[PDB]
Amino acid sequence: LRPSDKFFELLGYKPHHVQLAIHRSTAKRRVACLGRQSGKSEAASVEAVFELFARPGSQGWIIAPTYDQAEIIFGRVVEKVERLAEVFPATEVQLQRRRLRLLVHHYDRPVNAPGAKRVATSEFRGKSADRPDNLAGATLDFVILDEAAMIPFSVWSEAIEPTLSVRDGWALIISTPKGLNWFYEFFLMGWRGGLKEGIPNSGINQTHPDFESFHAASWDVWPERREWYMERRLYIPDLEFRQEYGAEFV
Repeated sequence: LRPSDKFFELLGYKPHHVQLAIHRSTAKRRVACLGRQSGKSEAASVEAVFELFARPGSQGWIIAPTYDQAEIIFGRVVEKVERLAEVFPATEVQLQRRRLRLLVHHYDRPVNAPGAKRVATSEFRGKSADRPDNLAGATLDFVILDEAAMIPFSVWSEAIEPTLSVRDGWALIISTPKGLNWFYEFFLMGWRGGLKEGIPNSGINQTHPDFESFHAASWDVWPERREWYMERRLYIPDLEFRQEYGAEFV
C-alpha cells in the first residue's frame, strides 16, 4: 500500500506533480534528482509518517551529510506524527529530540482506556554521514538519504544497503546533483524519461526494475520563478547554477 489522497488530507498535504510521481511509485529504490525548492523535504517526511502509522513496528532512518541537515526532515516528521496521532486513539507518541529518535507505540485499544496493552512500536531516527560511529546497524523497513550526492557511497554500501535487504525495505534517495558520482549511477539505473540535457548517457542507458528515477529543475516546480533563477547567473558561478537549480550532472 501507498499513502492515498485520504491520507494526504489527514496530513494537510497537497503535493505537486513531482511529489505525486514519487508517492505513486512502488520502486524499492526511488532516486530523485531535484533542484532546490523542489519540495523534497516534505515529500520525504510524508513518506516517513505513513510508514510509522500504516506499518506498525516499521523502523526507518533519515540520514544526511550532517546532523543539522538531518534535523530538517526529522523535524517535519515529528510535527506531522505528533499531530496525526490525535486521530489514532490507539497510538501514543514518544520523542527524544536530543537523540533524534521518534517512537510511535501502537496499542490493543485506545490509549485513554483502562487495560491498554502495547502491541507494536514504530521507530524513526535522524542520522549523520559525518558521524559514522553512530551508524551501528538496525533492521530497517525504510530509509531516506537527503543530499545523497554529498554522502560517501561507503555509507550506503556498508551501513545502509545490507540492512534494507534483510526486511526488503525501500530507500528514497534524494539530492541536488554533485557531478558524476554514485548518485548519478543510481539515478541512471531508474531513468526512463529518455534523452535530456544535463543527464549524460540518458536515452541510451540501461535500467534496473527495482529503480525509478525522477528529475526536475527548480523552475519546473516553480515556473513563475524561472526568470529570477536565470538572473541569478550574474553572481552565481555557472556550475553551481546548473546543479543547484538546473539539476544537471556536470
